[PDB]
Amino acid sequence: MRVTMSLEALTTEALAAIAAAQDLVALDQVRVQFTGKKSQLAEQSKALGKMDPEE
Repeated sequence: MRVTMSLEALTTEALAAIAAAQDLVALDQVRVQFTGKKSQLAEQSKALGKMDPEE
């Protein structure tokens, strides 16, 4: 998934994907598509630092 337009809904989806990962290799798979590797946190961090002096 990727289309979750809510920060709180992103966390509970991330925490549920972490608790479901039953392998160490699958744990990095949860982390890759949820952190910096063009995930939803990376796109939100790039948009928040594009046109937001006070925002």
